[PDB]
Amino acid sequence: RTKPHVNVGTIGHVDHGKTTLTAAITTVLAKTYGGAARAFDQIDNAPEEKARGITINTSHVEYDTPTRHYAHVDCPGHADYVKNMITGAAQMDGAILVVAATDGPMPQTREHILLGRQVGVPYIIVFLNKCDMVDDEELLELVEMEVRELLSQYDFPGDDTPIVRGSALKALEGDAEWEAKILELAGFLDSYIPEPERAIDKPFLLPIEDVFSISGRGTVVTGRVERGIIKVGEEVEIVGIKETQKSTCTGVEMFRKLLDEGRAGENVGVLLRGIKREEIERGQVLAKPGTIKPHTKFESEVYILSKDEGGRHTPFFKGYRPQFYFRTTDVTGTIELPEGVEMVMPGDNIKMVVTLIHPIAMDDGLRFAIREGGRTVGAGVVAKVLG
Ligand SMILES: Nc1nc2c(ncn2[C@@H]2O[C@H](COP(=O)(O)OP(=O)(O)O)[C@@H](O)[C@H]2O)c(=O)[nH]1
Ligand SMILES: [Mg+2]
Repeated sequence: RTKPHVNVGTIGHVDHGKTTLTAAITTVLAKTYGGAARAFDQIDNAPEEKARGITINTSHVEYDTPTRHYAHVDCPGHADYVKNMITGAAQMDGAILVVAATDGPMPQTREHILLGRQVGVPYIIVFLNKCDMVDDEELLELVEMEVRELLSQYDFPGDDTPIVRGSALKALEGDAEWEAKILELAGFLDSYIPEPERAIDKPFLLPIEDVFSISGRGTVVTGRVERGIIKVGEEVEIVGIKETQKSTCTGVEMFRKLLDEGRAGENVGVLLRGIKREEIERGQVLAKPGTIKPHTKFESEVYILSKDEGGRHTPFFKGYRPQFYFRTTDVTGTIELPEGVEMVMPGDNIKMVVTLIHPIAMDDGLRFAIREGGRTVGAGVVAKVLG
């Protein structure tokens, strides 16, 4: 502990070598700075996992650089990556997009990019692979344009992005000329990836779960400080639902123990000055003053479960009106489907425009669930906010 910890993963097109790279990384690193070398298969045969209520196939691996310690995840199929990205089951302070030099960019390449940004993947590094299969100076540089430029197409610094050329293969077999790229690749994670923003540091915030009124000199709302800190005296905004209202944090108690400040991650009951129980309700949230606005219309990438996992058994259509759980509650919304799209089948993902009846404190990257009679039928992340 203190050894900086970073969470990464290999994204990219199928067979482009995400997994093959993953391997090479631990190995190359084990041999060099000591550690544990992992076998392709132990990685290709991915166990499942259950997050937010779904089933993904994910392999978790570890390896260390000097200064840092990395947490790494590599998926089997695009979907796993899809689900994982949208849910966030596995976090990614950066991503190792994997591109083969024999195919150039591919649909999925795009997709994963598309998602990463949409989902708050802050940083992404690139390993041009299978370079062993290509000896064409000129060809390579074309790819970098194809890329640095596709990259910029989705709001990432294409012209400022690292691109490690290599052969995840040769390096896995033991061809030293090639290992250094894993090394070159590694170094980048260390220098290029800024240690993340911590939760406690991030802006203060708290989803209101319950609301009471004791004594009779101020009210008490409960819920988990999702982020930032809250110091008694720092005012707050109660955003969501009805017009926003202001107040001041008068008391912090966690199990009858009187305290002076709430930290991201703790469950607390905050005492507010001059606000009534009828002026506050679940769904709303305690947030540093001005750190978030409420909306009703938003663009989001969404996934509908299957029958096997427990989701709807049929498709749904426009004018569909399910519910959307946000941290603490459900809100009915109207669905708009991309041009072309006419019905969503269970097991599909679609960028879909939802329209809620009430306002909800929100910002891009938020994840929600979709439900029916309180049953979960899908999940999403607010890609972009509109209204
Ligand atoms: N020639 C060559 N083949 C490679 C290299 N890296 C991976 N491959 C091959 O590419 C295929 C797919 O690689 P893989 O890592 O499984 O891609 P994935 O489907 O994204 O996981 C495998 O059969 C590997 O042997 C490389 O550096 N050179
Ligand atoms: Mg694979």
